[PDB]
Amino acid sequence: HHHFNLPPGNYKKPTLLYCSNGGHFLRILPDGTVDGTRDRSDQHIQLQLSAESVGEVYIKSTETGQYLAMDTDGLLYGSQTPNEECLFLERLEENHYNTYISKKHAEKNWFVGLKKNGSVKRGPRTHYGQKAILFLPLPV
Repeated sequence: HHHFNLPPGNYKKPTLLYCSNGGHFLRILPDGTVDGTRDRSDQHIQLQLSAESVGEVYIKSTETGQYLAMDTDGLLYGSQTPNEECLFLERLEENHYNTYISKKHAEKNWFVGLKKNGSVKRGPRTHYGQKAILFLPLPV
């Protein structure tokens, strides 16, 4: 379904996920809402990735324990428990950035993405070529 160029990083430590599009860090709020913020001091932008299989990851909130997940209509939400909607295909893009494709909706190329105004971009609205889908992992 998709290429297998993988980013060089590892999951030994937590990370921030910075989106170059509008310059926002991906954030999972306590109530389950997902968006982005420019505030680097926010306690809900610290994430921990873990590999379930090579190239497949969970992305979780270190502050709340919630898992990033994409639902059946393509909206991101914070899940309390790991489910099929929480697995993402982590891949290199433009020889530099990390992208995250919904495993469950991989055939439709639904990505994790932030718009320029900081709101999450719905799965079917994302696609290869956009800046909304490009992330750079940064240290906490």
